Amino acid sequence: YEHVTRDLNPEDFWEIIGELGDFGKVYKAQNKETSVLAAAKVIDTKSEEELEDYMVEIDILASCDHPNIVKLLDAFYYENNLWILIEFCAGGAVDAVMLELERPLTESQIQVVCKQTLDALNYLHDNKIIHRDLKAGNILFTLDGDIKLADFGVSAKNTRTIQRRDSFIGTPYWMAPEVVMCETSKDRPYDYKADVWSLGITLIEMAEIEPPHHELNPMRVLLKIAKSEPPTLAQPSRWSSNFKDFLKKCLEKNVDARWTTSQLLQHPFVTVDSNKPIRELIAEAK
Amino acid sequence: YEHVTRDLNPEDFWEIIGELGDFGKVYKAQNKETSVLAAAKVIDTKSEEELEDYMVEIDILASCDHPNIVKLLDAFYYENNLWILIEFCAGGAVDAVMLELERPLTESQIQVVCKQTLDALNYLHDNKIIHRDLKAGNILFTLDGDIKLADFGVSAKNTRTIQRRDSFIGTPYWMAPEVVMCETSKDRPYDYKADVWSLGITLIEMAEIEPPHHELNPMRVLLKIAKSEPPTLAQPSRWSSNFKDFLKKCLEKNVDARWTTSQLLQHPFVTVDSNKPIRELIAEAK
Ligand SMILES: N#CCC1C=CC(=Nc2nc(Nc3cc(C4CC4)[nH]n3)c3ccccc3n2)C=C1
Ligand SMILES: N#CCC1C=CC(=Nc2nc(Nc3cc(C4CC4)[nH]n3)c3ccccc3n2)C=C1
Repeated sequence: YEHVTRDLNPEDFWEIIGELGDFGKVYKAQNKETSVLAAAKVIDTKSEEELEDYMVEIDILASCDHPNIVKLLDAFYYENNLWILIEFCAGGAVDAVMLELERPLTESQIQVVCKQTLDALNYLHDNKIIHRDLKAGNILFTLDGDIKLADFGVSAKNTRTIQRRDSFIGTPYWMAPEVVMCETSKDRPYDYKADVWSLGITLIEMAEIEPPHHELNPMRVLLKIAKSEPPTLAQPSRWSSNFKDFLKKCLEKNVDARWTTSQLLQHPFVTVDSNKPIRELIAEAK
Repeated sequence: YEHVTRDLNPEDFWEIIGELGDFGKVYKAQNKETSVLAAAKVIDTKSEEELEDYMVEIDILASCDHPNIVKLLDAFYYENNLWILIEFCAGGAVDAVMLELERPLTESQIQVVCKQTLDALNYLHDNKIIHRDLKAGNILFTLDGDIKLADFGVSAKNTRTIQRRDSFIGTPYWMAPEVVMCETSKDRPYDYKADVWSLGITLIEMAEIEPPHHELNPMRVLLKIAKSEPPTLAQPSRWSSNFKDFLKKCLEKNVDARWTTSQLLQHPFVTVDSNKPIRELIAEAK
């Protein structure tokens, strides 16, 4: 494939140091030549037709070039495994930090994570990518107090389908005006706004350690989302009006009324320019 | 591929009788064993990566089972050509008939074609397929006075992307309510309604031989669609109120207000059950 190496043993290039987490396990790896650190996802594939299922993820990582999105370092197919090697963020996932410290982020910490996460998302949406699995477990801290967005395992990339859709020959007398005007679902915000709702839930998850409805039987959670008004902060006196106002723009069930990442970047809750609160957080867990 | 034969010469199975039309030419073919007739599209492919571009078309033909959609009879890859063999409709395309007779269809003929075309489209939409190139040139007459819809060269099939989208693991606390409720763009009517607008233009094309804006420089046509109110019949006294009312439900620039195929099937303009007018038309061109 475009970005996947064949016929080579990944362990002739990358040395497994340990496990980071657990369709496989994720390892801490170290380049045998350069000492550069990596997370190595090792995905067990039965056949080669399965590689097609993991290729959109790999293409997204390979195609993205943003400070707050993790980079692809290498990928290998070898002895029925797909190895994906991804840049290493030494601070760990936001949710893992909250559980180790046994406390949520403070509001000033949430603003930094929110602001940088929004930058990542805005870039994705601009490039016709929907993340589709945003949560605190997929926001990773660097040693320098910045964040990177990760895990594009179920992301959608609409660039090739937009390319195929904008393609025609001969005079299109029968073309619908919404297709003429580039107002199909691929170019419209509608489907990208699913990420904006998830940002909102991630903000509450960072404010309260666990996401809304964490106490319910898992079988009830989808029903609860459908039935209920959007969630709010449990202890709203703890939080600024700008935090709560930001949330209301994300956690809006009317998708048309819900804000885009572009609109959200102008909100005073993300008008910050220092990661000092995150540097203080990662130093405390060290 | 799933539906494409390799290593076999298509002309050891199918005999070319002549040309029907002109990325290639379309031939009239005859099965050497069974005498069954076929249209043979022979598409020149440079490499094998090009087959991927023609596979959605082939899969649609192979997967559809409807009286008013043309069936796949065979496909072959041989000596750098993709052969697609499609069931034969002995009456030709609706637009070719109008040009040979030098006249449009009558309203009773349009109702039959409309009613059967709508049945085909409704089936497609139910099965998550957008045709994307509906026009009189892709509606074919059978010897019995029925129609079949053809040419899925630029169709979209959203079944595998809906399958991939409905797929998740673990508890989805971060899932947007529109994703919970199955109100993403794949399940919503919005993008399928592009076909409904094109049905409307095809109806006018059948009423007047050529589609709206046929007299303009081709470079102006997309602009004209964007700028103008929806087209109407040029000589509206010639046509019933049910024809004109049907058109208004199709040719509606507000996509939400525009009717679905399902709604259109209940309209009195398509409440017919005899193809006698088309039998009279094809007999006249013979
Ligand atoms: N799948 C997926 C995302 C993910 C996120 C975090 C994770 N565990 C984990 N991940 C990391 N760091 C990490 C993970 C990645 C890459 C997203 C796999 N890049 N950096 C650390 C770093 C330091 C201590 C502990 C860590 N644990 C394992 C997998
Ligand atoms: N591409 C594409 C659609 C198309 C539609 C019509 C066409 N020409 C054509 N097509 C047909 N018939 C036909 C074409 C097909 C099949 C859609 C290619 N099935 N039957 C006839 C039949 C009798 C006299 C003349 C005909 N001419 C050639 C191609």
